[PDB]
Amino acid sequence: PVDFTGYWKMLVNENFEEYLRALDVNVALRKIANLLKPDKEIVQDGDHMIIRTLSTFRNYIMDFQVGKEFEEDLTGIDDRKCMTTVSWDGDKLQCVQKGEKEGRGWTQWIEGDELHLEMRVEGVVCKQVFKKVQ
Ligand SMILES: CCCCCCCCCCCCCCCC(=O)O
Repeated sequence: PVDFTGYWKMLVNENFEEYLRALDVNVALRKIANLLKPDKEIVQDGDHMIIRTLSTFRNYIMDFQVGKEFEEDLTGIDDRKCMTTVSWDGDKLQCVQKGEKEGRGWTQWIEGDELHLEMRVEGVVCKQVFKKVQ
């Protein structure tokens, strides 16, 4: 129902260190991750979506079909594998990442001209907000 396509620049990033710590990311990697302001480059055609999380250190690329569970390879983040499902909850996207860590997933939605992302794991919540450049 909503087209997320766009190049979205980071405005807000709250509790990212704590989120990474809960994924057992080591001190050195967390240190460099502190230097980052990752952006989102999204291309969508209906339920087919590509979400590229772009940073000067490393990118993380998702390419999936909404509604279809898949094996997600989190190489570059925590190098884990999850059984992951992204679903439409109205105009919002809900992602559950089944695997080692409890409560791992995210929710993505647009409010006005802002892209909102809430990342979760083990009760930790990281809030990110992005905007296209007008
Ligand atoms: C570990 C340092 C690398 C950090 C650079 C990439 C940041 C990725 C953050 C975790 C994965 C984000 C998943 C994106 C989901 C979404 O945007 O809908």
